[PDB]
Amino acid sequence: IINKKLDLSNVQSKCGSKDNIKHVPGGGSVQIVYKPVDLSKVTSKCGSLGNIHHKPGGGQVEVKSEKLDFKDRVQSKIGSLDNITHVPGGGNKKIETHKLT
Amino acid sequence: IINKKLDLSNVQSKCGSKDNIKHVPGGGSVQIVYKPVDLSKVTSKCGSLGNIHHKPGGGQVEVKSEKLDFKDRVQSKIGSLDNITHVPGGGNKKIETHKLT
Amino acid sequence: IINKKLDLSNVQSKCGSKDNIKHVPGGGSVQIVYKPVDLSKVTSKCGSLGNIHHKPGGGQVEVKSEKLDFKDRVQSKIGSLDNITHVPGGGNKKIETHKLT
Repeated sequence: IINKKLDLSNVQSKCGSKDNIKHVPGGGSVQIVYKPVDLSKVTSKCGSLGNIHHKPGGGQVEVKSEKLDFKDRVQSKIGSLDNITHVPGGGNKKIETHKLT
Repeated sequence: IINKKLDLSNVQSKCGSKDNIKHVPGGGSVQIVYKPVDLSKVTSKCGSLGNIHHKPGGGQVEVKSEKLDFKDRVQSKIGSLDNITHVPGGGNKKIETHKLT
Repeated sequence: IINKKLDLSNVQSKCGSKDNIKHVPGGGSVQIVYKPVDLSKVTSKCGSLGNIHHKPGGGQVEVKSEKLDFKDRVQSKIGSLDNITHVPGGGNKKIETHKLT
């Protein structure tokens, strides 16, 4: 057996994944999650009197509120968010999340 | 056996995936999730008196509210969001999420 | 057995993942999570009288509130957020999260 490799690679694996994003306002509220997953390989070669301009755009997020009025009560009442029971275990009994009786 | 490789590759795998995104406002609210998955390979070669301009556009997100009025109560009442029971386990018994009795 | 490699690679693995992001305001509130996952390989070669400009854009997040008024009570009442029971264990009994009786 002869095993030979040149690994000159670029890898992103399982990146930026399985995020759980919740925004639950009463009112007048902004949530921004800015999560690009970017893999860039750039090999600019410039001889003689050439020019290379490499200026790809980035992400822009703009939120503008010019006027916002709430003239009466802003109220949130949350008993729960996001109840989860995972239980990959073998032989478990009476496993409970958010039990009301 | 002879195994020979040149791995000069670019890979994104399982990136930016399985996000759980919830926006549950009473009112007057913005959620922005900016999540592009971008793989770019660029090999600009510029000889003599050439010019290369490489300026691909980025993402733009703009939200503008010029006027917004709520003249009476803004109210949210949430008993739950997003109840999940996964249970990949073997022989489990009486497994409960969000049980009301 | 002969095993030979050149590992000249760039790797991001499981980066920026499984974040649990919650914004639960009464009102008038901003949450920004800025989490790009970026892998950049750049090999600019510039001979003679060439120019290389390498200026790819970054992320911009702007939130502007010009006027915002709440003229009455802003109230949040939270019994819970995000109850979770994991229990990958063997043979556990009477395992409870957020139990009300």
